Amino acid sequence: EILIEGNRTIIRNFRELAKAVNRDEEFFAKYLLKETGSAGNLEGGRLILQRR
Repeated sequence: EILIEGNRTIIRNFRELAKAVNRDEEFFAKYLLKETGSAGNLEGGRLILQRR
């Protein structure tokens, strides 16, 4: 599910992500970041959050 290396973590949240895509999947992963604050990454199928 969630994996962290160095300072960036990728999450295989594709399920939600799929729904998200219809509503801007890209945008969603950003959300994860929004929630945290540090930095975020979005991929068409997986959501990634980058901690502080």
